[PDB]
Amino acid sequence: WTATSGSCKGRCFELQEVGPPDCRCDNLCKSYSSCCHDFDELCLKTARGWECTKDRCGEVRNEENACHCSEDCLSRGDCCTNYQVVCKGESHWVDDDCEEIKVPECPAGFVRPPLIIFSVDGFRASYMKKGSKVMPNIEKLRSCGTHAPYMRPVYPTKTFPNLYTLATGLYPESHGIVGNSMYDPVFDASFHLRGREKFNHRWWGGQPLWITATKQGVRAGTFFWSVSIPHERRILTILQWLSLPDNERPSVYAFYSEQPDFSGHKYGPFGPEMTNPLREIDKTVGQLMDGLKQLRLHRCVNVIFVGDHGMEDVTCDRTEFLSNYLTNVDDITLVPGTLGRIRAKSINNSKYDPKTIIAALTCKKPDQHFKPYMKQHLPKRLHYANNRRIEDIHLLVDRRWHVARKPLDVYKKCFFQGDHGFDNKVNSMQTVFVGYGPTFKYRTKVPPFENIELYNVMCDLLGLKPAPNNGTHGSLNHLLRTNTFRPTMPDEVSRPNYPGIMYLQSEFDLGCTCDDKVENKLEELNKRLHTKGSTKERHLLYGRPAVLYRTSYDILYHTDFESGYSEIFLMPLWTSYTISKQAEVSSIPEHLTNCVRPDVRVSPGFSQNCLAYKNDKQMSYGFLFPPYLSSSPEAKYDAFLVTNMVPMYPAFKRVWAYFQRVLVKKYASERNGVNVISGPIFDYNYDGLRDTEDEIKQYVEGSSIPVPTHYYSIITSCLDFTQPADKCDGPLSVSSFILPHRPDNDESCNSSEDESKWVEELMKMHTARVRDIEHLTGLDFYRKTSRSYSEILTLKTYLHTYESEI
Ligand SMILES: *[C@@H]1O[C@H](CO)[C@@H](O[C@@H]2O[C@H](CO)[C@@H](O[C@@H]3O[C@H](CO[C@H]4O[C@H](CO)[C@@H](O)[C@H](O[C@H]5O[C@H](CO)[C@@H](O)[C@H](O)[C@@H]5O[C@H]5O[C@H](CO)[C@@H](O)[C@H](O)[C@@H]5O)[C@@H]4O)[C@@H](O)[C@H](O[C@H]4O[C@H](CO)[C@@H](O)[C@H](O)[C@@H]4O[C@H]4O[C@H](CO)[C@@H](O)[C@H](O)[C@@H]4O)[C@@H]3O)[C@H](O)[C@H]2NC(C)=O)[C@H](O)[C@H]1NC(C)=O
Ligand SMILES: [Ca+2]
Ligand SMILES: [Ca+2]
Ligand SMILES: [Cl-]
Ligand code: NA
Ligand code: NA
Repeated sequence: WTATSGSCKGRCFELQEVGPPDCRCDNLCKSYSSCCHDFDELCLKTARGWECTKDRCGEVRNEENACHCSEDCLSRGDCCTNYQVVCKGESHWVDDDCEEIKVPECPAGFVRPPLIIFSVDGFRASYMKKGSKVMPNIEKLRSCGTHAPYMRPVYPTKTFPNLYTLATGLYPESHGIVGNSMYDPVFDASFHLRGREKFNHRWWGGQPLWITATKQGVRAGTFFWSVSIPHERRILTILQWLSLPDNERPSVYAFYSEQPDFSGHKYGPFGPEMTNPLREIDKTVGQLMDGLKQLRLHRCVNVIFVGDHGMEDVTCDRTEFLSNYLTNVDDITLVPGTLGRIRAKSINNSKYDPKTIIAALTCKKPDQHFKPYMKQHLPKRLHYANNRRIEDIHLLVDRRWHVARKPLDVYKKCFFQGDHGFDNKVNSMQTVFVGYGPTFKYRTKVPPFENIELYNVMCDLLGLKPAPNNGTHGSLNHLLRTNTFRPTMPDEVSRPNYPGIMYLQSEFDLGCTCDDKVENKLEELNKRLHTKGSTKERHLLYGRPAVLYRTSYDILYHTDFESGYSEIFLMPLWTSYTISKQAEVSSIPEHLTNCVRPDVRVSPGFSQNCLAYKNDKQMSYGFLFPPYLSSSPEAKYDAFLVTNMVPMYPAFKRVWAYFQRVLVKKYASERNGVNVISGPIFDYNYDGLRDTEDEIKQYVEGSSIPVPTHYYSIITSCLDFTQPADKCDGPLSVSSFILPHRPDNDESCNSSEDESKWVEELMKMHTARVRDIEHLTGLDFYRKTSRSYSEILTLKTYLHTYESEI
């Protein structure tokens, strides 16, 4: 119930929202069907339209008009945005040369430069270039301020998950808005685009920017707008708020546009019908900038022009139907379209089995355009599993396709030509970022970055402390002229032991054997030097990783590699080695195929044993430093040390061996040397965070050897590839992956073929940021470089995506 008999007189677009049953006059009252009876009349005036004309100049004020052109409109803060151009001989902002904004030029009473977020739905990254001829205002923002060639959205590349991640710095799994449709089994409640459930606060987690600002005494405009409020009224409203007295005036504002998404769905990303929506959004930007220039704020305000996701060509005929795969299609509920989420139609059906559904959906047709996953097996870079609203069964749909449950769903619901929601590394899903104003850099291009990083920067722009979030604060320092955030490196929590030779061979009873008892003061001193770390500067290029949790671990040095060996997990946390461009690949010699050697620096009690692998019929083992890349035949024996061994399913060994034997050297050849850090990851609760010892769900049979859920590698070389990775003077270049450690290769439909036809494709899908590995391991990398710490933070957030040129 709302008492709509109240009035909006003097309350139009009020900032504090009133509780029911009192009628509302704020920018969302329409969405709640709760506006006061006179809101349209008072607050949504339209008379005479949105532009001054010569004949209106100096007119007598008529309070009926949408906007004003009377002499008093500047003091009232309500002129039409083109007032000074038409009536006072001024230029449009778009026609002025740009000139660096070295310092804020703000009117008195302004405590800080205000921040205006101008968000555009569906605005694909390539519009900035492809549409530049029809977007002169946006083009001037882009060319004069700071811009990225694209910004990566979060998965799924849907609107509410991405707008809310912009607002919170959080992954969807953490903020709770995990799709445009959701079921929460704890609430037993459904969230839909249409309807009222979606307004309930329990869906929306984290702390969005307007709340962060409000708690720290920074006033905020209200961010969201009911769809029926025309864009011109939204701009006029922001400009009017900016004319409030100092103690009443917000410092942060948001505009939202439903275009170009609305037309992009109808016409496809590049339909000829798309020129007009782009023109219209550019005109809206022009209104804002002209309005700011009228208020003398155009060199005071920081403007962010930002998109939530792009838009791909998708038509009804490219739909896969689950009815063509599943016998039991009526026992499932599917959330359909550009992603699939499956759960049981009824929780009372004890014949529902996720394994049989996954198997019926796995590589069943040659050109199959989706791939099923249990959510914990999705690429860790998607960060898309740790929420009860995300169904266990996920379908990753190929770009340009849809999945649906039955054909009748698609013609009894062709209409549309565009859609979005695909994997966030897909080039069509990329979106835009431009920052313009005194706090951003002038005429500066910055590399692509993820939208999770923006909340921290918006907080820096407003002098706010960000709530805990998934950005890496400081990684976007290079966008900013001032207000940078100068993080310190985290303190190491555990210091390593450096064991020397402490055990005799006969103390070990590991069931291992090795043909290594075939035997010199020239070489003996030298092998002792290697074990004390004489080659460590070649193999550990960026300092040792720091361990940011309490554990007991040993540093182990060798000729060709260094490792941090966990006495708790019985294996390295990390192994580091450098492979120069000139390195040679060798084989594992016949006499050494089954060799595993006790490590006389590490007690039998803190070692793996070979007998556990012999008896575990599903589990085999691999090596972190690859025997294939040993520097010499003698050095190769170190690679078969029990402290270099890790548990590996035979199917996974196919992947790993190919990586080690073929790909590492390929990357060293291409990149002029690589440094590799590799290791296990344990994330049995799929939260993105390192598991403690009591969270481990699987061990090598009969032992205390934990089985990793994933294996990572971080491959670093010199950005200037004329310099070898081990003698690099400037910026670094990185790529990394987090491979799932699975007992089959059902993910790779072509896995019966030679590894050269499928392994690298698998690795690219599982591409990762260093930061993802840090969260997953409790390690902190690149601790000793010659680079600024914010530059290293940027490097740690990098994702190598393998997509062609945008
Ligand atoms: C991305 O960044 C984010 C933000 O930093 C990271 O998320 C944080 O990670 C922490 C660890 O997972 C987590 O800390 C926990 O907080 C618990 C209290 O939580 C509430 O309070 C906070 C603060 O205001 C609030 O933000 C939370 O919001 C979550 O939950 C509500 C629903 O109530 C949602 O609306 C909201 O969207 C959000 O959901 C997300 O997180 C929760 C977990 O909190 C998930 O369940 C959801 O799936 C979703 O992803 C909460 O309202 C606190 O109680 C926890 O402490 C337990 O464990 C510690 C171990 O140290 C132990 O000392 C405690 O005793 C306690 O154990 C007891 O409870 C156990 C479980 O019931 C039980 O097993 C034990 O036996 C004990 O009884 C813990 O400290 C923090 O809350 C989230 N924050 C957010 C916003 O998500 C995220 O990790 C980053 N991601 C990556 C990849 O880096
Ligand atoms: Ca859309
Ligand atoms: Ca975990
Ligand atoms: Cl969805
Ligand atoms: Na075995
Ligand atoms: Na396969």
